[PDB]
Amino acid sequence: PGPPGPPGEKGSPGAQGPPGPPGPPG
Amino acid sequence: PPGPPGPPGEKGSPGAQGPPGPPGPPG
Amino acid sequence: GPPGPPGEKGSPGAQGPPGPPGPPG
Repeated sequence: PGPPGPPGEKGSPGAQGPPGPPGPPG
Repeated sequence: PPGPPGPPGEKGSPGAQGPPGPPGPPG
Repeated sequence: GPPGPPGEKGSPGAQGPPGPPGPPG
């Protein structure tokens, strides 16, 4: 047969995680 | 002879979402 | 000949970065 095709593109980068919780009272 | 090269591979899976950020500072 | 088979699946994307710090308390 023909040779295999080229490797696929790298996946999309993941989104940044959510903001952290509000800090404690001071 | 051999045929032409195959089609491109599938795009990779998306990366995971990052973790939650740190707790904020004290008031 | 038959055309070649598809290429291998791409690598996964990188995990996203950690989130921003939360607001002050």
